[PDB]
Amino acid sequence: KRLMVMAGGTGGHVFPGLAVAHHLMAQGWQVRWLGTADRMEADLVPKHGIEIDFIRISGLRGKGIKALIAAPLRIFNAWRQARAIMKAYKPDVVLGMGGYVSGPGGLAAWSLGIPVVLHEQNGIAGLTNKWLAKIATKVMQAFPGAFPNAEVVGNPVRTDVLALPLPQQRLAGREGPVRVLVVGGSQGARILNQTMPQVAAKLGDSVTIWHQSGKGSQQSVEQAYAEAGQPQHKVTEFIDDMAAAYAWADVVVCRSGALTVSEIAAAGLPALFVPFQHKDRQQYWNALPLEKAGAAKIIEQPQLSVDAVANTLAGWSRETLLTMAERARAASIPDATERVANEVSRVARA
Amino acid sequence: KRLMVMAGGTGGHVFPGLAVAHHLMAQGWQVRWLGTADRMEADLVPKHGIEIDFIRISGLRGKGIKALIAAPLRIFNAWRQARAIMKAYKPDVVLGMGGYVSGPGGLAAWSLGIPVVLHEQNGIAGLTNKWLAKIATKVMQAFPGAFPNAEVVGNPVRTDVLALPLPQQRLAGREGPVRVLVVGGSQGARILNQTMPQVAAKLGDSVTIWHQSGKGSQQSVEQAYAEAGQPQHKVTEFIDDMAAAYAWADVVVCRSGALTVSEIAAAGLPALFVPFQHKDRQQYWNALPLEKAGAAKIIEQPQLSVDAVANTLAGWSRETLLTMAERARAASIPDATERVANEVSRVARA
Ligand SMILES: CC(=O)N[C@H]1[C@@H](OP(=O)(O)OP(=O)(O)OC[C@H]2O[C@@H](n3ccc(=O)[nH]c3=O)[C@H](O)[C@@H]2O)O[C@H](CO)[C@@H](O)[C@@H]1O
Ligand SMILES: CC(=O)N[C@H]1[C@@H](OP(=O)(O)OP(=O)(O)OC[C@H]2O[C@@H](n3ccc(=O)[nH]c3=O)[C@H](O)[C@@H]2O)O[C@H](CO)[C@@H](O)[C@@H]1O
Repeated sequence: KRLMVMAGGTGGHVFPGLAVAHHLMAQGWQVRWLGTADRMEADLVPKHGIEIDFIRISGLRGKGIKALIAAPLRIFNAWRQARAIMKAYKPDVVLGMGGYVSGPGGLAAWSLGIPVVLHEQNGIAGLTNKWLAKIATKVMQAFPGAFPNAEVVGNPVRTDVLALPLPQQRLAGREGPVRVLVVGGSQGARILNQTMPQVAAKLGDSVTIWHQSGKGSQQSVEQAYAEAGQPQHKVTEFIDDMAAAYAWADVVVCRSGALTVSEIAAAGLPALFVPFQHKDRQQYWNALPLEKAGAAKIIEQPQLSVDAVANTLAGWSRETLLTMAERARAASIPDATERVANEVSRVARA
Repeated sequence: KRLMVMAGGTGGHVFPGLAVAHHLMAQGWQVRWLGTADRMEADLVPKHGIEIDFIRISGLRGKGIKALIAAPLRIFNAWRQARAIMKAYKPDVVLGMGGYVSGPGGLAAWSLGIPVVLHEQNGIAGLTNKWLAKIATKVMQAFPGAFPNAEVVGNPVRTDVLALPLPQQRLAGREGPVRVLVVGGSQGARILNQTMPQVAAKLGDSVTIWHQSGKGSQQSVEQAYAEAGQPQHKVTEFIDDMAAAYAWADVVVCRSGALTVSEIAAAGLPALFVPFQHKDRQQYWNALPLEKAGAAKIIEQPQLSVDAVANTLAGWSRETLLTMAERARAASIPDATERVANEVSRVARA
């Protein structure tokens, strides 16, 4: 049994993919990757012991479907190239995780009669996934609403976060300033870098903060905190030991990218989500479940202010937090990785 | 508003299409037809006062499923024209009846985001419809079992048959010899042309027969009736007024072609179905619904014998016959043309 994972461009699509792959390789599967050379998967996949065939999707990047409907020809090359790869690798099934490289590969798998399985990581169906679903054999999504009748299996979660102790054990008799973790996605978010320091001035000693500013802002965010009179807080450009940071925290203030959301849930951590501002409210839809489950609270730009932030924090006792942490863990889907690996296997057995 | 109807070259595909097209044109809709120039529709549709655009689908007819998986480019030009024409006409929705053309035009309408509506005439789907049914917005079938669970709508039935009185009105009160109508599709069936004469020799004066022999076999069958010593029976090559014959019959012995079945059901007639012997067993499936309701009885060629027919006929009393007629009608879908037309309209509005 052979499999070809189709994902690239961002870690949002690549990491959940590598996770499902390694999982099936341990089951004896032969996995091969379909990506693009000028992008992230080019260097990452190899370091995972998975071969990767490349194709070029030049004038295919940033296409709004009306551009594809308007001009099909553009996808014809990649389609051709993909059919070639699968002509040679004879995959039993293909797994699309989203991203531009997923369009050609999906169409190709489908034209050859090879079953195509799809995983959507966000609350709002992305680029190719929206139109690629049409020719899919099975669709799965992380949270509800991306697609009408699609199974909710959640996002595969990084191992180090899955090994975190449950809330109870973690918050067992904790005392002192609420440990506040601030995270702005892998890049960092200006909004948090400029808001949290002022929130520190208002809460003062009621909290101890660990602030992740993103590359090139550590010095900036640090100085802001000092000028607010709270020099003791810790600022980091990028936290490598994300899991330990999660385990240390009482609560988290952060953007709501899909994986971060899933991780917080699996980690059982109270959250105050500050969704990225966009007409699609993707980030907003990624956090809804944890909120609707009563484990967090969302604040879009409309209601985002220094006070609303400090206000929301001052009201969560360690009692509430402990309650929110369990609601988060209960609302999580830790075994997402196998849930997808199994559906793929399931379709494999025609 | 504007609709593109796609029907191959064959009565089963065009007549149902024509019916629906006429129904919509009477409701304002503008209709365009897509077919071939070397097939039946390249003469009939124009006569029904409808515009028809042709497309070369030569290197497409004959080749099967795996034949297309191997040579995807074969349907390229067809798609070229199919799509091209739909840009110059701009359909709001397309209806595929089943013919070859059905494919190219469907792929085109699909690649243009134009909704696709499909209708299957037989209990078992043809080539094009089988696959074309994956990129369809709505799927309909005359009989159950041609597709997973498409909405059963039946087949459009010729007006002159619909205009018939109900079974009760014309069957109760009849006395004397049972009227047997022997029909063998629009071409006549050799097997019935040989069996019936013997059946008559065995049934004698208990029945009066009207036998439709198909073109070029009138004298042959007549002579055969002469042998049995039953010269009185009527033998016709092709009954022009099928309605009068149906209304006359007390029972029918015939083939199970899709349209003929819908006619028998709407007319409310008891039947002895002798499916066209074939590997796909298409005609067998077309007849099953009537048997399941006990409105008819089936006998495939393999089990077909002079005596099975005679005994079967001998066992049907004048009273039970009127019950079968009642359930035949009760199991018919008189308003197919309207259901399909409505679905087409329903979809179009979006
Ligand atoms: C452009 C934008 O608005 N953001 C998008 C971006 O989020 P973004 O990529 O910025 O955040 P994601 O959820 O994607 O990824 C975060 C990942 O980085 C890790 N991490 C983060 C910070 C840190 O200091 N250390 C660390 O290890 C987290 O554990 C997690 O694994 O991609 C997501 C899809 O995946 C989308 O849902 C977001 O909408
Ligand atoms: C050419 C050929 O070999 N088969 C054709 C034949 O199959 P076939 O004969 O099997 O078609 P069907 O049984 O589905 O339809 C029969 C139709 O012919 C009418 N009828 C039949 C006998 C008669 O004497 N008078 C009469 O008017 C019936 O009322 C009915 O409307 O018709 C189909 C529908 O047109 C075509 O798709 C097929 O290509």
